[PDB]
Amino acid sequence: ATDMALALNRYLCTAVLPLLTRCAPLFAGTEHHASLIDSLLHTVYRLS
Repeated sequence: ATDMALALNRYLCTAVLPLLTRCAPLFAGTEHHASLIDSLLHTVYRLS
């Protein structure tokens, strides 16, 4: 309920997620940071 959380969500969904959607094809090979990309997916699904 904090407006800090609201502003953070606004920033993420305005800048970061569109940026990662436009740079999605570069996500082809991540076998060397598989743990990192798994953490990304887990955090994104938690936000969802």
